[PDB]
Amino acid sequence: ASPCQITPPQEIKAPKENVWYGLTDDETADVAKWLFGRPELNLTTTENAGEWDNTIALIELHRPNKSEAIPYLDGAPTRHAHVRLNNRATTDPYFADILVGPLPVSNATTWEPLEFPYTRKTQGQVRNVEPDGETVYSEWLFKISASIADITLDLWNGTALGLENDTLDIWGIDPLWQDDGRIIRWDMFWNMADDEFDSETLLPLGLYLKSDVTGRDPSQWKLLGWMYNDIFYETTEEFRKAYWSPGFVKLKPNVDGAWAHTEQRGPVPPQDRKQPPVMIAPDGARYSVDAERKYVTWMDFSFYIAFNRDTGLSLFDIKYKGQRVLYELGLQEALAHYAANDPVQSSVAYLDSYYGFGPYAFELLKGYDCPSYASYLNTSFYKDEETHTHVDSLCLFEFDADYPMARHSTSEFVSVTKNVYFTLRSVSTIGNYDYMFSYNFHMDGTIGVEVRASGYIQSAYYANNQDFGYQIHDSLSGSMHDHVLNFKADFDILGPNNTIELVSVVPVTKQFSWSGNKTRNTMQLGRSFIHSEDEARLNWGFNGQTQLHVVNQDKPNKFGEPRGYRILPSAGTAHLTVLNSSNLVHAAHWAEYDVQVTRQHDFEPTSAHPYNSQDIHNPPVDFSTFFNGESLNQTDLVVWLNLGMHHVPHTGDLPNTVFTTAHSGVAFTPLNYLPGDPSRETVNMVRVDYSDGAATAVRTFGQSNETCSVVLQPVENELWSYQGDVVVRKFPYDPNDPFY
Amino acid sequence: ASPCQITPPQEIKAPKENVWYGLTDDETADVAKWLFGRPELNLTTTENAGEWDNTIALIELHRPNKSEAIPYLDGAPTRHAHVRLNNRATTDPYFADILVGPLPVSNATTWEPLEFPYTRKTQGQVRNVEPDGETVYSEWLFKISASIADITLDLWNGTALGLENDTLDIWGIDPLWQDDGRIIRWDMFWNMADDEFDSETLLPLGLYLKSDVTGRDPSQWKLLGWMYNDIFYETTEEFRKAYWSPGFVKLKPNVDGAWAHTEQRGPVPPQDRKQPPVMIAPDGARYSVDAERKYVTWMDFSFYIAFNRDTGLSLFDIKYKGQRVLYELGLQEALAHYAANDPVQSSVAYLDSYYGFGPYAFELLKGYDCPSYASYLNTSFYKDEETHTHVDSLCLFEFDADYPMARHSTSEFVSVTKNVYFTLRSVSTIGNYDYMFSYNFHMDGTIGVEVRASGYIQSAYYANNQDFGYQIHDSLSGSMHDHVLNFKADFDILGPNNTIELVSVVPVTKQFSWSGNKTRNTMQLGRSFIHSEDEARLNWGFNGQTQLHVVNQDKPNKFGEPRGYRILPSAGTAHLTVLNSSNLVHAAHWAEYDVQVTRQHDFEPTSAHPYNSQDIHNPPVDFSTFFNGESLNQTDLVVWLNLGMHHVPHTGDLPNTVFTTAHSGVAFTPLNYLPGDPSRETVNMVRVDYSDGAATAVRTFGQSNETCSVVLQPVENELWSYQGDVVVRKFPYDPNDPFY
Ligand SMILES: *[C@@H]1O[C@H](CO)[C@@H](O[C@@H]2O[C@H](CO)[C@@H](O[C@@H]3O[C@H](CO)[C@@H](O)[C@H](O[C@H]4O[C@H](CO)[C@@H](O)[C@H](O)[C@@H]4O)[C@@H]3O)[C@H](O)[C@H]2NC(C)=O)[C@H](O)[C@H]1NC(C)=O
Ligand SMILES: *[C@@H]1O[C@H](CO)[C@@H](O[C@@H]2O[C@H](CO)[C@@H](O[C@@H]3O[C@H](CO)[C@@H](O)[C@H](O[C@H]4O[C@H](CO)[C@@H](O)[C@H](O)[C@@H]4O)[C@@H]3O)[C@H](O)[C@H]2NC(C)=O)[C@H](O)[C@H]1NC(C)=O
Ligand SMILES: *[C@@H]1O[C@H](CO)[C@@H](O[C@@H]2O[C@H](CO)[C@@H](O)[C@H](O)[C@H]2NC(C)=O)[C@H](O)[C@H]1NC(C)=O
Ligand SMILES: *[C@@H]1O[C@H](CO)[C@@H](O[C@@H]2O[C@H](CO)[C@@H](O)[C@H](O)[C@H]2NC(C)=O)[C@H](O)[C@H]1NC(C)=O
Ligand SMILES: *[C@@H]1O[C@H](CO)[C@@H](O)[C@H](O)[C@H]1NC(C)=O
Ligand SMILES: *[C@@H]1O[C@H](CO)[C@@H](O)[C@H](O)[C@H]1NC(C)=O
Ligand SMILES: *[C@@H]1O[C@H](CO)[C@@H](O)[C@H](O)[C@H]1NC(C)=O
Ligand SMILES: *[C@@H]1O[C@H](CO)[C@@H](O)[C@H](O)[C@H]1NC(C)=O
Ligand SMILES: *[C@@H]1O[C@H](CO)[C@@H](O)[C@H](O)[C@H]1NC(C)=O
Ligand SMILES: *[C@@H]1O[C@H](CO)[C@@H](O)[C@H](O)[C@H]1NC(C)=O
Ligand SMILES: [Ca+2]
Ligand SMILES: [Ca+2]
Ligand SMILES: [Ca+2]
Ligand SMILES: [Ca+2]
Ligand SMILES: [Cu+2]
Ligand SMILES: [Cu+2]
Repeated sequence: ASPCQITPPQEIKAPKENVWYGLTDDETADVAKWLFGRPELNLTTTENAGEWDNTIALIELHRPNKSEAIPYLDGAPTRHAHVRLNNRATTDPYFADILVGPLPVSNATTWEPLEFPYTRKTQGQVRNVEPDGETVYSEWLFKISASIADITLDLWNGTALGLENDTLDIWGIDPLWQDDGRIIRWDMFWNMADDEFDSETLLPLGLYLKSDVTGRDPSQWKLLGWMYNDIFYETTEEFRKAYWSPGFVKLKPNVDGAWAHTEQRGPVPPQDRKQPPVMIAPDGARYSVDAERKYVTWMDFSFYIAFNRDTGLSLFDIKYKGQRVLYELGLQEALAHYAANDPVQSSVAYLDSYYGFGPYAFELLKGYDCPSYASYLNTSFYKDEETHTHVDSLCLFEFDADYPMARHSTSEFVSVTKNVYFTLRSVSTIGNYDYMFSYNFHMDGTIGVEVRASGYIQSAYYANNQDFGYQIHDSLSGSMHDHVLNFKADFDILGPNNTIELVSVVPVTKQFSWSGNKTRNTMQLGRSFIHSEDEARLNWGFNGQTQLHVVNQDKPNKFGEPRGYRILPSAGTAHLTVLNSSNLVHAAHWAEYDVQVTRQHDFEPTSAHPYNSQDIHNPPVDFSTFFNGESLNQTDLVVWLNLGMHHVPHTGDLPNTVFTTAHSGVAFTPLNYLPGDPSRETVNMVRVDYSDGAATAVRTFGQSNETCSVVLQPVENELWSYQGDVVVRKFPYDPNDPFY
Repeated sequence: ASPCQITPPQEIKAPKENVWYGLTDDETADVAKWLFGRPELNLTTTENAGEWDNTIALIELHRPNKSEAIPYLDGAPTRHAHVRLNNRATTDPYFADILVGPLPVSNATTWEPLEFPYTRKTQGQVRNVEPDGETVYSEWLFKISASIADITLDLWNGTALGLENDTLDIWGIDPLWQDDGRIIRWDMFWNMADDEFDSETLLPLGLYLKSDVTGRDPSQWKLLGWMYNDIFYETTEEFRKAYWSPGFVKLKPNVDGAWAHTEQRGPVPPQDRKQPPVMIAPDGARYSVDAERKYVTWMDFSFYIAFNRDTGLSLFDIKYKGQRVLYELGLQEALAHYAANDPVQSSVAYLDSYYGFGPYAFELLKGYDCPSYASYLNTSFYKDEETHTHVDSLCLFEFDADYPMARHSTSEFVSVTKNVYFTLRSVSTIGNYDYMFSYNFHMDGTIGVEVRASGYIQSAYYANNQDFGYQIHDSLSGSMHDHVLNFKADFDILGPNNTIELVSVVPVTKQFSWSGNKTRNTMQLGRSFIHSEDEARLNWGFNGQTQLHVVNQDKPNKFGEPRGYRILPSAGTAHLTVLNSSNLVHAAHWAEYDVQVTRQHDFEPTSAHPYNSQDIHNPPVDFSTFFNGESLNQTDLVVWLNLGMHHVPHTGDLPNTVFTTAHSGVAFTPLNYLPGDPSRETVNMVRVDYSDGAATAVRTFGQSNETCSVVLQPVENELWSYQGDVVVRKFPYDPNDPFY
């Protein structure tokens, strides 16, 4: 009864360097040092910086153009850094995208504006619409709040003044209102959560404050009004007189309590203290990894891992049976578009790459976020002249699905194939949201992209919000919002020259050669190719009647059928409900359809830019401008896919939303691509022949007949070795003294 | 290092008798004996019977009316048998639904026609449209085939004559054509599969034969024509002259080979011979079962299992936290509606309860169809005066999902809850189809109903079928078909008096009290109740914008919000594409919408009847007739749900369709039903607090801290104990001599 051998993944070396992953620590250090030695940039370190300096917002690898990468992979691009500067030594503060290279840093190294990969052509510059993060509080919000401190005490026994005794918090909208040169704020009071709980987004208080914060001089900012209980007041005097008048309606606060906390609560059900089932890996990891080149192979699949600050995880050069199917697959942006009868919730339209997925891709809880036997990679990100490493933030694992891949029974025999699949997973927790992203690979050739949501909802005050959600607590509205997450799928099916084919199942009344002048009500296939970008923005059909295929017309199979891959919403999807959003303007045009196809260009690498929110009337990347009538008939196309959900939170979203139901996914599956089903090549299948009450034969096809043992420790033990974020200072470069 | 204790499920006793499950062996024996002792019925045993006798098609428990069951459960119905007779001692053969009772069988026992639970009111009688199964071959098809034996030899080196040397097979349509009193057949030649392979449905040959088979006298049947390569011939002479003419196009057969077989084939991928991950249950089964009353409890859930010949598995009295949410949940019928440029495939519209799900609910392969630690129940069915028991054909198991239930991270702590859920599963294999049905229960209160499909597709000959599928092999078309499977969901939310509410997310341009004469492009909730059956047949909205809730308006929560359950297509769904199908006529009106709500009646227990196919112009149950303008405002309603798929098989459906992508599901989740998320009551969650590079606290909430060991045997060992179908003769009743 020998122990099972839980062997780690195989150590292999990727055939090519990983030209996408990111900067090495040294490179990032060299570039930082170089940038500070450029007096024209006149940069200050974060530690020394305040609100009126020039600082380094980001230093990362500039990803090479596909036209550079493909000849390196198929037949080594010079590395360059992408740098972002926050220039606040000015009354017109701005963000600046630049290129620093060539690397390694040398006398030959230069910098220049970067405007190639953006649709806005402004030398990589966009305004910084929130340059006074501190001053907006100390010289404005807190002063205004002190104007009504007596009122906030009477309403909720609280104050927000900027002191230790503060029991209230003030914040509002994203993006800020950007009508006609002006920059306008709508803010709300919130109750604070108890110490060591993250429940503030469940504690709105319902008093709103409109501010014109145009310019960086607080003596020129104006108080445009207040709102409470659906009544508007132009001035503070008018609100104060109304408040203390007899008959004034005072509404209750939301106060923190067990209801808003994630701890165990309520009756423990029968037998739940016993161990639930646990997935184990008797032979360990049945895949191969290059840890240095962040490269993975599993069965017939291989791919490279990439990771940035904006969108976190990304996959490159995804191949199947030695042949590329996707040059690039990755998150592009996440939208959280709200609506409400109040101005704060009405105005929220989060574009998460502003905050970044990479910085909040924290370490996973082993055994919970992924199975215990999963292999775990690191990810890092640059901020504040520091490299932050999130230890064990990616996970990789095989998983035996609760249902088999295939089967067939008869009166004489039964056969079944197991469904063993591979998953690459990341989880980013941006403030209150927990997005869990998963990339699946299956033995039938199916690639899956999924997202699930959990964490805290961004709540809304109950008062008069009947048309925009449910009341789910004493003074709480669940509110409403659309999640829309855009993914870039650069399919290069049997080469770059591809076409989108729509294969539709549609009703027809039809006559036939055997019908005899009679007709029959039946159905038919309707086939058409998307010819141009003019007709390339579409939605999933009524009754799922239209299938969408990415094919290569120049590589048909032996039956004249173009080889390709079907894209289907396996777990359901949804695009933005709001038409011509007032919040977004031009900032998220990708959110308007489920499936969008454009011709590939190296000057259109991403569907978004992190600071689209800074200038919604003229964003760096305006996705709309990608559509200029280019041909999509056997050219290099990119399929842009939205995963998404319509979320009207109910009482079951308290304390947190659950991953079971907050779910959205698409799947890429072979379509007339192979001679047959490739899952049949697995040994992990069986055929039992049977008669007269017993099995006569059991064919197991060369799979393991191993008998072995495992000792199961409680996974919670490993939780004690949770460390979190490992910081290394990069200027001055001090890699031997990490800290937290 | 003590071994893990894999304890079986707890033995409990259900609070009430299981009034739905089925007849006991003795009852079934007593009823058979009784029926044969009724000379008015003049019945012959199957062993003695041919085509011109009266036989017993079915003996089963007549399920009691809900009006009888509810007072027994909430405050014991007399048992009656439902019997079906195949009366073929007549030139107008017919099926007869009757009631035999009361039970136990005594002098008081009687029989009578049963027409209460059918919409057709014809004393439970419907014609038998296929009474001459044997004669249709020996006196017709084989004689006609011998007429062209020389041609079938030249075309495919084969013959169908009714001999041992037969290499071809002949069969065709379901239902048979039923225009204007006549009964018409369209049949096709098929190639036979090799010995011990089930691949015939992949081997069409493309020669078609139209026959008028009206009446039971073969000398009055007529040969209406032939079809081949899209050319029609009215007579055999005309076809024979055309065939042997110079220039006649002869098209190739589909012949069996590895391509059509399910055995392992192709390159075994890297590391696949190693053991894949395996789910184990360290503490065994964390649920409770009454084996005698077929009753299950898991955590906060409980339900009764029922099982019949027509639709197989069914659930009754599904309760949550001691309160009923569904009186009944179960498969009602499965449609397989095809289309093609040929008459056989054009005419196929299978209604599977004719064949029955219960007879083909074969024993599962342990470790493959379900996890190895699953508990396995039996199911049985009556046929041919015999009780057939399918050993270990139901399975029950917990499963730790590959993703957690909920999580939330901060810079100071992380918390996660596991997603451990319960599954009840059955698999029916009707001829070539393998339907795997699964009922899921989750710790958030979510109930899931799923189907996946695998097995062999019913193929189509390639010739001239371009508009109705792909060519996927040398002479093979994948064809096309809609799967539509109807489920009855009798929600009784906090009592029988319920209402359907549609909560929709829709765009609006809106003015506000804080807007200042400006409007904003936003979105809003749109709420409406379904008032009547006139407006109760609907489809899932555009962009998933409309949520469907089953609520009780008379039991609102403390915030005025009606308590209920959301129904959502979690895994995607689809209804029948074909409008006013010529194949179906009135036989499957439930297939026409995704979601259909009717008022509950005991005289409408099922949406279908097995022999709807026998009289498509006047079926026993015509679902359309359920809709007669009855109020659905706070009355007892039934939600009828379709799971389904549009399936245009491609090359990856060879040899079999795969469960990964052939998938469809709905989910019932609490909606403003509880004060909060009930998943938080589980101990199987964790919270890690962390700082300065280490975890300061790990709260595990009273879950298992067990360290134990398991020996893992290869599951294939248990496969040798596969026995299959255990038959016991019920007339003469001989329970001590079972056989196969
Ligand atoms: C190289 O970088 C340095 C900074 O790293 C930069 O010096 C900074 O210049 C900014 C102005 O661009 C200074 O900010 C001002 O400081 C003064 C005095 O302390 C304040 O009074 C100013 O605020 C008032 O006036 C503003 C309008 O002019 C209003 O908008 C504002 O609300 C106030 O009323 C303003 O904050 C900053 O202090 C210096 N820092 C240092 C260390 O000198 C320098 O100019 C750059 N070099 C070049 C060549 O550009
Ligand atoms: C009680 O049940 C028994 C059967 O269990 C029943 O006797 C059966 O009657 C049927 C007729 O209803 C008989 O079937 C016929 O048999 C004759 C002679 O063998 C055949 O020639 C007949 O077939 C020809 O004629 C038919 C039209 O009349 C044509 O449709 C057909 O194509 C043929 O040309 C026909 O098959 C059957 O043989 C008997 N069986 C026995 C054992 O007697 C009996 O009538 C029932 N009792 C009562 C009171 O109803
Ligand atoms: C769209 O792309 C396809 C490329 O396959 C073009 O069709 C091919 O055209 C060549 C001649 O240039 C033929 O020899 C091939 O047989 C064609 N293949 C198929 C499958 O049709 C097509 O012409 C292009 N459309 C336009 C408008 O240029
Ligand atoms: C539809 O059903 C609801 C049952 O709740 C009816 O509304 C209730 O009517 C009673 C009076 O009969 C009131 O006292 C309740 O307050 C009502 N409740 C709600 C939530 O409105 C309603 O009248 C019925 N509709 C019709 C047309 O009869
Ligand atoms: C905080 O202290 C200030 C100054 O004394 C006071 O005005 C305010 O009421 C205090 N806040 C609270 C919540 O008591
Ligand atoms: C992740 O980073 C930590 C801290 O730098 C390091 O100790 C560890 O080796 C890294 N993980 C791997 C797999 O190399
Ligand atoms: C969107 O709305 C704005 C103002 O509401 C209007 O000026 C503009 O024309 C609209 N855009 C479109 C594309 O309809
Ligand atoms: C079967 O035997 C018959 C009678 O001899 C003959 O006509 C026919 O050709 C045989 N079938 C085949 C497939 O050879
Ligand atoms: C299933 O039926 C078989 C054959 O009658 C019997 O031996 C076995 O005990 C049954 N299973 C259970 C769990 O009782
Ligand atoms: C369905 O079609 C038949 C014949 O094609 C026709 O007689 C009938 O009116 C149609 N029914 C409906 C509801 O349109
Ligand atoms: Ca373009
Ligand atoms: Ca491409
Ligand atoms: Ca009715
Ligand atoms: Ca009901
Ligand atoms: Cu949400
Ligand atoms: Cu199918």
